[PDB]
Amino acid sequence: HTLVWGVWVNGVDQGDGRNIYIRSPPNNNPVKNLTSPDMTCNVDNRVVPKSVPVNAGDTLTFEWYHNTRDDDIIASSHHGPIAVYIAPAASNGQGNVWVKLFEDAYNVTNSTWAVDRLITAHGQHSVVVPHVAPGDYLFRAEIIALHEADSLYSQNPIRGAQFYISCAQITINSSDDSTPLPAGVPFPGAYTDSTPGIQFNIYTTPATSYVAPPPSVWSGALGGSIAQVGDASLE
Ligand SMILES: *[C@@H]1O[C@H](CO)[C@@H](O)[C@H](O)[C@H]1NC(C)=O
Ligand SMILES: [Cl-]
Ligand SMILES: [Cl-]
Ligand SMILES: [Cl-]
Ligand SMILES: [Cl-]
Ligand SMILES: [Cu+2]
Repeated sequence: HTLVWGVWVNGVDQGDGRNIYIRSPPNNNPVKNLTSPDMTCNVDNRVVPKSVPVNAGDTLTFEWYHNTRDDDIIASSHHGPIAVYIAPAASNGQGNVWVKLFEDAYNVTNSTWAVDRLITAHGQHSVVVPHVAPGDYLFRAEIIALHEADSLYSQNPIRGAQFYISCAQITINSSDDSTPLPAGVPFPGAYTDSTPGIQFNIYTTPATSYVAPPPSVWSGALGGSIAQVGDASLE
């Protein structure tokens, strides 16, 4: 159970984005229905009045929270992967438009899930803004909590993988458009019951054998990380 408070750009807090530049849902409940339009940008997908200005090569940091800013972030039970996608705003996230900029599942060295490291990072994970065409974009941050993903939601609606999905309105101003955005996947549509990483047993299957849902990270992606960039507590 987690939500996006706002974003930082190059380590500078852009301020509370809820219902302003984040298409916030009313609460931190998960999405579970893989076929639902809610898979696109969660249960209240509508244009919000601001879009955060960034340039290609900027660090865009999502900041997540549980109940209040910089709290426990997400229950430590919620082991799973984190991904960030991008699509042009003109799409409203419809069609084969979502391009993957970031994937993190299990780190074998530290023996930690992406979610474990997100808590340690005070809810902060980042992507570097790619050299796409200047214009308006949606950045879709996705946390998958796997603590009930031994079942499929489609088969048993009180279990299944849990999706924490947040769409940020991002305006890319300065960019040479040297890596134009390639073809995307649909949400809903890319994740199905057979997709690797949707149905998984974190209790019996070694985390080392976990494979995150495709698609793969775009070669044009400029980097990203799960790591605190800024101290919320100093504001
Ligand atoms: C899953 O989503 C589809 C598409 O919106 C909907 O028709 C179906 O009824 C949903 N499942 C449940 C249990 O609500
Ligand atoms: Cl603020
Ligand atoms: Cl749902
Ligand atoms: Cl679908
Ligand atoms: Cl980064
Ligand atoms: Cu939860």
